[PDB]
Amino acid sequence: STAGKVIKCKAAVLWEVKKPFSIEDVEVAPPKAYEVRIKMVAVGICRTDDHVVSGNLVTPLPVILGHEAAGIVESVGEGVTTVKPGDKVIPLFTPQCGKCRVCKNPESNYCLKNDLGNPRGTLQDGTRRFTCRGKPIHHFLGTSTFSQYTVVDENAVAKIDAASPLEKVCLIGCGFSTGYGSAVNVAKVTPGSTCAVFGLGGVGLSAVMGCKAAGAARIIAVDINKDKFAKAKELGATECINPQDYKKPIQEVLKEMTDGGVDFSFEVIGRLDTMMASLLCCHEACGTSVIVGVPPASQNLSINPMLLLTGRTWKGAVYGGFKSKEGIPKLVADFMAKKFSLDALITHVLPFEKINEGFDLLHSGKSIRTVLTF
Amino acid sequence: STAGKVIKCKAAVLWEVKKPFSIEDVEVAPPKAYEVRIKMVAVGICRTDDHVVSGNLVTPLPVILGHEAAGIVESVGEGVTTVKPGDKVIPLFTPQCGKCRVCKNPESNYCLKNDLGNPRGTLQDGTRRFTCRGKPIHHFLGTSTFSQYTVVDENAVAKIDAASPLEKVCLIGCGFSTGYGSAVNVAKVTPGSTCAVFGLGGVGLSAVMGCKAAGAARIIAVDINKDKFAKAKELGATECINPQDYKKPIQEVLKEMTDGGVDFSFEVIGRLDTMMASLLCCHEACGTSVIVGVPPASQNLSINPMLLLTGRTWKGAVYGGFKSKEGIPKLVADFMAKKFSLDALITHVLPFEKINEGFDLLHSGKSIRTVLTF
Ligand SMILES: NC(=O)c1ccc[n+]([C@@H]2O[C@H](COP(=O)([O-])OP(=O)(O)OC[C@H]3O[C@@H](n4cnc5c(N)ncnc54)[C@H](O)[C@@H]3O)[C@@H](O)[C@H]2O)c1
Ligand SMILES: NC(=O)c1ccc[n+]([C@@H]2O[C@H](COP(=O)([O-])OP(=O)(O)OC[C@H]3O[C@@H](n4cnc5c(N)ncnc54)[C@H](O)[C@@H]3O)[C@@H](O)[C@H]2O)c1
Ligand SMILES: [Cl-]
Ligand SMILES: [Zn+2]
Ligand SMILES: [Zn+2]
Ligand SMILES: [Zn+2]
Ligand SMILES: [Zn+2]
Repeated sequence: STAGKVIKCKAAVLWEVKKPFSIEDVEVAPPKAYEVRIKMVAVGICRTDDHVVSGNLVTPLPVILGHEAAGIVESVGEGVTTVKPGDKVIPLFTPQCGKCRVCKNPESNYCLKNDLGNPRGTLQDGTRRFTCRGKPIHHFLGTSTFSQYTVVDENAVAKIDAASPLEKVCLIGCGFSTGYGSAVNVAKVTPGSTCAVFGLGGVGLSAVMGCKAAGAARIIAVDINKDKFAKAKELGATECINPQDYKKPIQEVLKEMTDGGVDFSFEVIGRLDTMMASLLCCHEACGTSVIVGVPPASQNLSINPMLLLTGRTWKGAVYGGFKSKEGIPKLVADFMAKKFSLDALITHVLPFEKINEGFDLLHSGKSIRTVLTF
Repeated sequence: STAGKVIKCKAAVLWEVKKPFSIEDVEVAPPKAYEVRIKMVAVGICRTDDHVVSGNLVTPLPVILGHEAAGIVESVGEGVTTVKPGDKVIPLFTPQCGKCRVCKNPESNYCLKNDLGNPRGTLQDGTRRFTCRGKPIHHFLGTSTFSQYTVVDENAVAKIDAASPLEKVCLIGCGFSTGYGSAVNVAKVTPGSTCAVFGLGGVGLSAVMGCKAAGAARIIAVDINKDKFAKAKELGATECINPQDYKKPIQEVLKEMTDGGVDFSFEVIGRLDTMMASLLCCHEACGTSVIVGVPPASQNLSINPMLLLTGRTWKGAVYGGFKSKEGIPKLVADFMAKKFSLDALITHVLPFEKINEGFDLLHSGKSIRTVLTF
C-alpha cells in the first residue's frame, strides 16, 4: 500500500510573500511515532492563510499553508492509539496535548504545544517532513493541508463520525468552531442580549449563528460590503448596517442605536480601527468586547484605561474557546443531529488546482467560504 | 433644632490646586425632596481625594472633597422612605438609583446618576447646597464628607447597623469595599489559584484579604515601600516583592516565579507603567488582570492585541462591583458578625482640624488609613 514508504504527491507551495501558490510535486516522509499521515478529501480557504501571503503574519517560508480540512487516515506511527487507518479525521490547528498547565485548566484551550505564538514551522519534535526540489519545506501550524497528504501529531487530530459529509464538515476545523464558540463560549452571550458582529466572512457569519443560538434578542451586523447582508439576515442578524453610509463614527451610531452601547461586541476581521470601534461601542458599564480577528504584526492600539475602569471586559481567544480534540468531535455530532447547518457559508467548490482562483474570490468579496477538493 | 434651615459649620475648602485646605465656615442649606443631611462622625483619607488636590483627577473648583465616611442622620427631606433621623448611615460615592439600565442589570453597578463620569460638582438635581463667603462651593462625587454636616441624595445613602463603631466601619464606604470586592466579585478568584496584588495601600491590602477569602493558594504582594510588607503578610500575602531589588523587569520576575504567570493580577496604585506590568504577568492563556487604581487624567497605554488573543481577560470596576445600597449593609452585617477585622488598616486617627497633616502622612508613606474624627 503506501505505508512505511515516502509518498510523492502534489502540493501548493508559497515560496515568497505576495507571490502565487505553485502546485508542485513534493515528497512526504512517513509518520514517526505518535504522528498520523492523512489523505485530504477537502480544505476550506480561511483568511489566516491569506495573512501569510500578504505579509501580516510572520511564519518561516517556503511553506505549505492550510488548516481547515477533513480527510482519511492513511497510516499511523508507532504508539498512535487514538486513531486507526481508514478513519475520517479533522486536523486541529491548536493541539490538545492533555498534559500542560493550559490543557489541565477546564477553561483554557491555547495549549503549550501550539506553534501559533512563536512559529517554528515544524511538527512537535522540531523536524519537517516535506521535501520539494531537494529543499526542506516548512509546515504551518503543524497541519499544512494544502497538500494531497500531510503528517500531523496525534494530539492535533480528531476522529469524527464515519458517516460525515467531509466537504461540509471541514468548516468545523477552524471557521465555524471559532465563529460560534466566540459567542457561546468566550463572550457567553445571554438570552435577551444585544450584540454587534464586525466583519461578515465565514468566521464573522458563524459568530452571528452563535449569538442567535445563545438567544440574543438583537444582532446587528457590520460590514462595508453590502452583498454579505442577505446571508447575515438569513443566518440571524436582526439588522445589518454599512459604515460608509454615515457621517458620524460607527461606534457613536451604534451607541445611539442601543441606548448607550451593545451588551456584547465581536471583532472578526483583524484591523486596528475596527477593534477600537468595537471596544468603544459596547456599553461602558456592562459590555464585553471580544477579539477574534488577527492583527498585522507588531501593531499597537493606544487605549485610554478609563475605558475599562467603568466596568468593561476586553478579551480574546483562539478557536472559539474549544479544547480542540474533545470539542470538535461533539460539534460534528451536533451537525449530524441537524442541530445547525453549514450550507449557506459554502458559496464555491473548486478542485485543489484552482487554489489561486479561490484566493482571488476571497480578495474580491465574491465568496464567503470556497471549498477545495482533492 | 436645625431641622428646617441653614447650618453654619466648619468644612475644609480646597479653593485651588496644590494649595492646602482651609477649614472655613460654610453654610449647608436644608435637604430638598429625597435628600438627607448627615452629621459626620469620622472620615477616611482615600487616595482619590489627593488626586483632585494634585490635579490628576479634575472636577469643578472650589469644592469640599471626601467620600469615605459614616455619620448620624440629622434630617431627611420630603418623600424619604429609606432612612430616618438618628440612624447610622454611610454615604455611597456611587448611587444605586434602582431604575436605570445599569441598575436593572444584575451584573453591572456603575449607575447612571453618578458624578464620576463627567463631574458637575452638584447633587443629582443640578444644584449645590453649600456656600462660603457669598460664593457657592461644589460637591465631590455627590458626597463631600470633609464637612461637619453634608447633604446627599436618598439613592446614595445606606442604613447600617445601630451598634456600628463608626470610626472603624467608615472604611467600608470606599477602601475596603473596593479592594475586597475586586477580588471576590470582579476577578472572582478561584480556590487554589495564584494572585498578584500591585500596591499595598488601604485598598491594595483589602485586595490581599479578598484573595485569601476566595481561597487563592499564593498571594504575591508588590510594593516599593518595604514597611507595608508585614501587614500584607499578616493579612494573607504568602510573599512580598519589591521591584527595586531586581535588575530584571518585575513582570518577567513574576512569570519565572509562577510557571509563566499569575492566574489573577490587580493594579491598585494608578500608574500606567504598573498597569502594563500587571497585564503582562498574568498567564497568556488563562489569566485575568483587573484595573482598580485610577489613572492620571488623559494618558494612554500602547498595547498589542495579540496579548489578549491567546486567552487574557482585562477589565475594570468601581466599588469592587458591589451594588452600593444593598452591598454595603451586607458587608457591615458581616463585620458585626465577626467575619473580618478592619483594625490593621487604620494607622492614625487625627481630629478633623488636622486634615492637612493627614494628607502629609499619606504623602510620606507612613500611613495605611488615617481617620479624621469630629
Ligand atoms: N482567533 C481565531 O482563532 C481565528 C480563527 C480563524 C480566523 N481568525 C481571523 O478572523 C478573521 C476572520 O475572517 P474570515 O476568515 O472569516 O474572512 P473574511 O476575509 O471573509 O472576513 C472579512 C470580512 O470583513 C469585512 N470587512 C473588511 N474591512 C472591513 C471594515 N473596515 N469594516 C467592516 N468589515 C470589514 C470584509 O468585507 C469581509 O466581509 C480573520 O482576521 C482571520 O485572520 C481568527
Ligand atoms: N476604582 C475605585 O473604586 C477606587 C476606589 C478606591 C480607590 N481607588 C484608587 O485606588 C488607588 C490606590 O488606593 P489607596 O487608597 O489604597 O492609595 P494608596 O496611596 O494608599 O496606595 C498606593 C500604593 O502603591 C504603592 N506604589 C506607589 N508607586 C508604586 C510603584 N511605582 N510601584 C509599586 N507600588 C507603588 C504605594 O507605596 C502605596 O502603597 C488610587 O489610585 C485610588 O484613586 C479606586
Ligand atoms: Cl446653585
Ligand atoms: Zn482559519
Ligand atoms: Zn497542552
Ligand atoms: Zn441607576
Ligand atoms: Zn475612594
